[PDB]
Amino acid sequence: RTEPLCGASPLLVPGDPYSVVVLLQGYAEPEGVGDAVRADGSVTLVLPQTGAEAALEEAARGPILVDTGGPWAREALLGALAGQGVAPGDVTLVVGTHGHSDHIGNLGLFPGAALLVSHDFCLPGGRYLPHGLGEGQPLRLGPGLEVWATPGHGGQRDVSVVVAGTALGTVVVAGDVFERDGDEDSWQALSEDPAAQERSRKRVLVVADVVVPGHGPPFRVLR
Amino acid sequence: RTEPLCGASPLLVPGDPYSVVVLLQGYAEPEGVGDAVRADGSVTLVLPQGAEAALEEAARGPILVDTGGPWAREALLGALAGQGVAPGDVTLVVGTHGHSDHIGNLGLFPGAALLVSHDFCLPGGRYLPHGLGEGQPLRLGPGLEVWATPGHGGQRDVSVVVAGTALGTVVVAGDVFERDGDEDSWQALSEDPAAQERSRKRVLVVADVVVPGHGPPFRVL
Ligand SMILES: [Fe+3]
Ligand SMILES: [Fe+3]
Ligand SMILES: [Fe+3]
Ligand SMILES: [Fe+3]
Repeated sequence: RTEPLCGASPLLVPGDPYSVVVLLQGYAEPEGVGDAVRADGSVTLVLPQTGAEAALEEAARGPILVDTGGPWAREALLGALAGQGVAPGDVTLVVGTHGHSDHIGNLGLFPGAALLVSHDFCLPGGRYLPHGLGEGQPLRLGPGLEVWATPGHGGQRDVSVVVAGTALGTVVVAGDVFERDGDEDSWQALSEDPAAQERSRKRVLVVADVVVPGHGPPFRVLR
Repeated sequence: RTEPLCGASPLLVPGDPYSVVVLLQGYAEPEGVGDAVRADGSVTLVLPQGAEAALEEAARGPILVDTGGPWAREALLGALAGQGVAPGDVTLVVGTHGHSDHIGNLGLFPGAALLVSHDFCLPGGRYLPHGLGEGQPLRLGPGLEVWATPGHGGQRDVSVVVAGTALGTVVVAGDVFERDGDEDSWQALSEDPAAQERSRKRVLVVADVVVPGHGPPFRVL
């Protein structure tokens, strides 16, 4: 069973060593007539408490942003960050779950951050460092903090961020692996590779107590 | 065969009704030791002299094809200004695929329509559906088309084809071509080598000039 996670906005999930704050909740709204959709992706902040393998671990010692929204969301992102006491210049790592325009629209706000966009990792300045991310080999960012390969939606190189040890248990920031709570009958049409995405969805639901989907509010996973 | 395209920088290909200017030439440089690579994507400006209608309207002003990584912001702004273009003047941004060194500065152009891979949205994030496919290009204008060129980034990569320039047909190919002479290097970087080879052949049939993702433009002879 799953229930949308209600509570004070922005949704803050305290934890140790990492807290998670959903800065902007995603949406995807159809229109009264025609087939257009107004949408934007969720943006999540992972906050540490108060070759490529080592660089990732170092870049994760500061604020980590998971997705950035579309370009139109720039002022709202800046405001949300400020609300958490974080200047754009303070962000040390940006993770882009996949390369769609409503998820990676504001990378340029963070020229001082390391960037992990899908499976490509670079230091600030565009020095790309190879690594071995795969479905059987997650990337360790820190204690109880990992990047998973969760292919399917955007293609074979989508990633998710898994945050263990919060007050609500394990939070998975899943990109569009999940569209929203109750997307059981809608996600397949949006998917590049439904078979892969199904494997990824099942994998996430084994570990997650909370899922932050790409286009809706976070939800709890019950057992 | 192919040959590097020589001339004055920035590389300007005049034409009618569209001119093409390579604002920033991409590169991907290995290091003296270890396996790291410093890279950035080519950025091209196409200048005029439901979704189908929106696309034609958005292509009536300056069109940017890719944007470079986030570290390239000031260089991109400078190059645009050198062409008399303010960022606010750009009416359409085309992202060939979603890698960080191609779509790193989308946020500079909030007033532009965006076509990143197969997703088209008006400014503000209103996404409009369309029928782009390998057998169904999107028409932007006279002799200006977006092609579906899958392979490198995945199944939804796109390329911009500009007919009628002084040098003939210019294809802005994203990473469909890494660089002139990439014959034995592109495969390792490809998410679907079968699709990418299909796309490379398609492009080479029509192109007189290719702007690849990580090198200078080259002529096709
Ligand atoms: Fe999305
Ligand atoms: Fe998506
Ligand atoms: Fe590239
Ligand atoms: Fe690429």
